[PDB]
Amino acid sequence: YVMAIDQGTTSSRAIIFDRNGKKIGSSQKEFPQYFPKSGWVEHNANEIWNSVQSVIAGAFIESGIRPEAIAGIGITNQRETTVVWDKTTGQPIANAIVWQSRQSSPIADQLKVDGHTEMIHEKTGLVIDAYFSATKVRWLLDNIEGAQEKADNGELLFGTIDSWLVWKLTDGQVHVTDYSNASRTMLYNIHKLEWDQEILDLLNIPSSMLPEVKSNSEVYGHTRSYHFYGSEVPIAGMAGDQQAALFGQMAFEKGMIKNTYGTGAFIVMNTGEEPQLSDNDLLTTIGYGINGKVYYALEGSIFVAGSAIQWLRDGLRMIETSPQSEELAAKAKGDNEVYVVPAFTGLGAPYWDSEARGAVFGLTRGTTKEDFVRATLQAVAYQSKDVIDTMKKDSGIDIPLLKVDGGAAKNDLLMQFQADILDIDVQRAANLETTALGAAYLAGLAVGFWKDLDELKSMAEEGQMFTPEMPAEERDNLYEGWKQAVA
Amino acid sequence: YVMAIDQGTTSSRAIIFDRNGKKIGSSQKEFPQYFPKSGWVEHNANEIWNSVQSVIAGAFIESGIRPEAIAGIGITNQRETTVVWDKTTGQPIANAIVWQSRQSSPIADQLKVDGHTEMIHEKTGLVIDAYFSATKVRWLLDNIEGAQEKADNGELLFGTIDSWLVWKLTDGQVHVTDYSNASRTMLYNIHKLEWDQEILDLLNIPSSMLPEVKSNSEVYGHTRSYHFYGSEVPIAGMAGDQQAALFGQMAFEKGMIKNTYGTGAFIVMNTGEEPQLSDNDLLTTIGYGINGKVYYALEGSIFVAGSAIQWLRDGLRMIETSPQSEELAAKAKGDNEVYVVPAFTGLGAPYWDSEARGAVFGLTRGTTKEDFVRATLQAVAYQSKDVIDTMKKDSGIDIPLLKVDGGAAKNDLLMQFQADILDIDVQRAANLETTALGAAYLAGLAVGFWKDLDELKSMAEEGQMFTPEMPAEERDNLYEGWKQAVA
Repeated sequence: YVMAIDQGTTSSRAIIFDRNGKKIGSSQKEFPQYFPKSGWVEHNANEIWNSVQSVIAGAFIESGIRPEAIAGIGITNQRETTVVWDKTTGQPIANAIVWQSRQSSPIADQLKVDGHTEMIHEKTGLVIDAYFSATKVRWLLDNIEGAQEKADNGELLFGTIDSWLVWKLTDGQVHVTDYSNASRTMLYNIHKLEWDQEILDLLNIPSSMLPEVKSNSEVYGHTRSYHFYGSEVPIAGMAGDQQAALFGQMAFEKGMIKNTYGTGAFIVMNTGEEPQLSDNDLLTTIGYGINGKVYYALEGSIFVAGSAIQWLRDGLRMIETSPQSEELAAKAKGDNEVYVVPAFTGLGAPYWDSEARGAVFGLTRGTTKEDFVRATLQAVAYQSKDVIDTMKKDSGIDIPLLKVDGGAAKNDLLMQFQADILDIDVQRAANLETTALGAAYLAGLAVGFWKDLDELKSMAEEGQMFTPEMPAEERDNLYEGWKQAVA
Repeated sequence: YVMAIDQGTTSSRAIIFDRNGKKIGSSQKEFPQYFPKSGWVEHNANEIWNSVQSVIAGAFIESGIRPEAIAGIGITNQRETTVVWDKTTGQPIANAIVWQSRQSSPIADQLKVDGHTEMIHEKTGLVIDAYFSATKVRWLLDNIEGAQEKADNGELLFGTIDSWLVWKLTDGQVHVTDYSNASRTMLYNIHKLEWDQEILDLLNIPSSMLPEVKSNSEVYGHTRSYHFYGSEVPIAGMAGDQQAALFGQMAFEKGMIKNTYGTGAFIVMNTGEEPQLSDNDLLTTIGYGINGKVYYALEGSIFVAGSAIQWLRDGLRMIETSPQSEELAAKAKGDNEVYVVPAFTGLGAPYWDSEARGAVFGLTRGTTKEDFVRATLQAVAYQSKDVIDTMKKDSGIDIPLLKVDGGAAKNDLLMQFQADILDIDVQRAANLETTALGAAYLAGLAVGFWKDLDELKSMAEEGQMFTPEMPAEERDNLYEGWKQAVA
């Protein structure tokens, strides 16, 4: 079978996808997110492992076949979260920073300033955007537990979620990572995919606790046991949610583009083997195509998206449930200038805002009780529009009927109020969570389970496009709001 | 460190142990008691299982350290609960008909009035009641289409709740059923300690694929390949939880009684070496003491006596948010003529006869429409009396010393109510859900560790014996009302 497991940020979803693109489980658990002072959000490794176990072994709902035929494992874990654990005492005495809280601003700003600030960006593409894993580490391993000297002798070996789940999965393993997530961690690099020492040696310790990385289909078993081969069933995938979605959605050819609006609005393309970067405030990333090999591509720079939606329900309830967007909200015309950019800690986009926390905007009396709700629906799609519109202006590659998916993306209406200004169609792949399948496939590419990428092509469904509407000759009229009331 | 866990009830939490003997509280994990309809509680096993999955390994997070310095892990689970698989294939024939169920009654027609039941009173020591695991199995057996052919071939397999918990852990190479579930399982004659092949012939039931009488007090796990594990991991057996509670307290000496609640009302105690078949309703089940051997005991528990939060919340939505129970449903008076007899799906209790439909009856006039809180609460005492009193009157020797260690009553009302209503102060403890606690102390004895007991109970600081008070002598009023309002 295929154990297409997902993780989002904590939202443990996905199950044992029964080979032929089918389902047999209802794994959906969103653990209680915490919001400390200001925006110092960070869920302890405890919450990570406790939830992961529920999906891993828990995925056995209907198709509970023993290790004798499961396989096809492809962990679609989260990404950028740098967790730690104490090897000597054997018990983790700390928390885990999250990729959605710019709690790094306190310190990172005093070190950049001079030339080296742009140094990384003007050449690579990425930029030290505070919450970028490595940068966050410069604070973590200091205030929490006084033992600087101990940090020299390993002590609390650091590593991303990948290096975490694997390490303490069953017990015994090596600090592994993967290319896809690697670049994001900033310790590695897109134009390197290897362990860049030199600069990194500035994180209090000279790269002492260096995580390992994996290249292609890391189809591998474990170190659990106790003199017996147990909880040592095969595996792969081991990649970030958004990264798995990238190649998973049949993206194995030129010009293949997608979209996945959920906790984050990440769009990735397929530029063959060209590590390029869009000088217009855009980042860099990797991709896949043709045969089982790593390609290169660009992405969209977003901090968060579906956070605004998860926010009100756990505060300004009102409507109780978030899916209301599909129901009592449709005939409500549209947002109407209230562009509430999901700014919990910083904004994101080409503008970043390393100090701006919170962004109400849309100062209009319309903001009554049930008003705030639809604001996010509109905003998220438009947030995608921000990078989309600017992208064509440089690359020149026009975007066709792109593929879209995601838990939050389930709102049919979201597709309509998005493609509008772009004047084109979109097609949602016949699969609510196609993301899980991507990383999952990377297990069969070893034991001769899967021949090669060229096979799935014959089975697809693209008859899910929305009919273009006549009313639109003005579109950018709203667009102007992006160039107003925000700075 | 050491690990002991519960399963079923309402919350399959996990309670991890530490150095010497310390419990790091309970984690907070819960999953609804999934049920189809009516008394046909075909409760999905995988549902309650998913919660248990993290409980197996993820729960370790409390103590911090993982499976690399552990001991015997004792398991307590809801008894009965038949579950049938496809030999080694995870895909069940249907699902699990849990301990709380009644649907075999109308089927047992061609059995009860056939004379071949009188011996059951001396052999297994039972009476005519649908509340018997074996009957539920025989029910499902004589229910599924063409299941007869599927039987002989070797496709379907006989089993109960005891297997699954271990099954998924073993790797699927285990089919156990601890002797503890005998008696309740009609086809598990206590006088024989083994399955009764006799009746099987009546329905042409194979005497082949039957579970194995396993252990509870020590490691085990399960084998697939020779030696191996297969995700096996050292397990430390299983046992019916609201039976095991008998051992959770020193109900060994002739002068100590206990009381389990769990989800409703479960009273049981060790009787002695020889089958004391005292015609008084209470049936005979397996029980032991210092010497972990097969001995005799009396029991005749009830499905539930008044599941407050459950029905009040998910049923009437009166208390809304669970905390609100003790918060409001225990302050200014209560009950008043109200006599609600628990018997939604099944009856149980000395009534036995399912025909006695229990529900809300003795309602007073002038009661505001929104009047439902002190129902189940007050009702508990009335039913608990019908089971605890019978036990005392059976033996003759009335014992004032009733201590509770079955949790459930988180609302202090029971202590500050149930006590004076019967004058005997039902004494509490610190750790409410002692049922799970007593699980790890079992496995330890075999491994020496604590050697026996003596000091181990140095944490049973009950504070003070709640002194019985004068304002209680008036309760017989409603008692002589209850002994009439029910038919």
